[PDB]
Amino acid sequence: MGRDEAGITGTWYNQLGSTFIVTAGADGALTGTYESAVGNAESRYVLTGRYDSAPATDGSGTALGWTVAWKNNYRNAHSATTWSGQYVGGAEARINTQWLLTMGTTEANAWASTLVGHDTFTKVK
Amino acid sequence: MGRDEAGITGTWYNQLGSTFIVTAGADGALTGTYESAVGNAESRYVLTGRYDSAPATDGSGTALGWTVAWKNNYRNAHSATTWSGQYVGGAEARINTQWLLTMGTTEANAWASTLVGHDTFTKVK
Amino acid sequence: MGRDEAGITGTWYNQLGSTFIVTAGADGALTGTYESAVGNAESRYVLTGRYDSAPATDGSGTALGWTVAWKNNYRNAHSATTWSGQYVGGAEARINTQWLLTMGTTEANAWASTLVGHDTFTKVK
Amino acid sequence: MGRDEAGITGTWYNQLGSTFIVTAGADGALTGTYESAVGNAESRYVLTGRYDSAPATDGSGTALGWTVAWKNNYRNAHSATTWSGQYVGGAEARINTQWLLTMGTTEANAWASTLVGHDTFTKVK
Repeated sequence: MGRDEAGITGTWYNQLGSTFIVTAGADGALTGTYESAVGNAESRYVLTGRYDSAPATDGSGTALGWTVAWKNNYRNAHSATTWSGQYVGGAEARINTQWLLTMGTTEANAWASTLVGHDTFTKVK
Repeated sequence: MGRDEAGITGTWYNQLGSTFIVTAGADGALTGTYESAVGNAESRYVLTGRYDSAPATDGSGTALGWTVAWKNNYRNAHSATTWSGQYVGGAEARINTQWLLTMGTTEANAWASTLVGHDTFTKVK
Repeated sequence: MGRDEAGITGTWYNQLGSTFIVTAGADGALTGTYESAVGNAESRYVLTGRYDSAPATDGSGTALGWTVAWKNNYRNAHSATTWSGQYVGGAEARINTQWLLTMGTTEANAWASTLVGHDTFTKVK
Repeated sequence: MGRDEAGITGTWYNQLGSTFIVTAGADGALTGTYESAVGNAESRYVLTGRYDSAPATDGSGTALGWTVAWKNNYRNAHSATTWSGQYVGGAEARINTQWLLTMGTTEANAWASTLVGHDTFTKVK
């Protein structure tokens, strides 16, 4: 019932080898789990987000985003990442994203609190 | 039961005059609504996110993030913003954030798909 | 001879207490020195950049940017920051910027190579 | 005389088909020209920047950055982009960057003034 509800739901892999498992709801919800292949992270972490459930019909991608806070039963990196991007459907479907990773810091170090990057997710590898 | 569950839950206002109403769950969940004072937006939009429910005890802020997809019953801007930041408690409590706003685009225009900025939220104004 | 050649040339201070001394050329050049109040930095570092020497006449700001590589005779942080922003003239003139700070890394750590932030520069403090 | 003075000097091409011609100075200077394959741009634009002329010797990349203001004799987009990244040498040498593109805006629209992205440059294509 979302246009890309079906295209988005499932398992995605990025260039780092991380795994994003997501379910897209009819209404715009994203829920799932994230496992990072890098960094101070082990096992799965909860994720939540949103997507545009009625995208433009002119060949544009589907805007979406989601957040992981890097606390689970195993580790707590006192950090959260948000990914902002778009889903592009078709035989080589992709989710192209940029992300912001904020670490909790003291006020003195807050200038250095946020990393930025980019991840591309595919349905294989 | 989250350390800052109580400090985060409520109504926050940014420098633009936008309003963020959020509830923080014991486990790390953020749910609420967002109303932008600017842009191609009207009324409230759903938001979801995550926060670190066991932050460092050394005066560091609390990492968190959340997403709004800019579709509601009134408008659809075919866009999503994610905010990444930290909550800082005390008499002048703040949520200091950076954000990424992705518009759905064609592949040809994808280079120009993402705006970046920064918002600071307070409990007054 | 640049519209804001005169408004930009001089000494500017950001929210951190850093000092940016710049000369703007008629043709679009920015040259000067930068002294960071924070981080792995001591004394002055060379900076170079560019500005729009014929901005729009409708009350818009003046786009500009510049780079510092964090090597001088005292220290080498194996890093470079670029600021992208706009100059806004008038009784409270400002340069509002966002910045990207890249550290040289191994390929394995390149995902974590770039910090992002924002600085606002004024003619006082 | 810079460690990567020779590796950086020359002609580079990004994923968009843009062309970056640069000379690296012994002391850390970058000078050259940029031609964008996309956007409101025609022909070459001046660029200036900086690089770390004494990078770490442990296989880390070489931090660098540069700026283009999008005014030349043909067009003026009232914008500037800064790229922040690192040079990685070897048989497949690359410059991996993130960038910030600021448009001059009114104060009311300044929230929407800055695009963010990422470009990867190679010596072929």
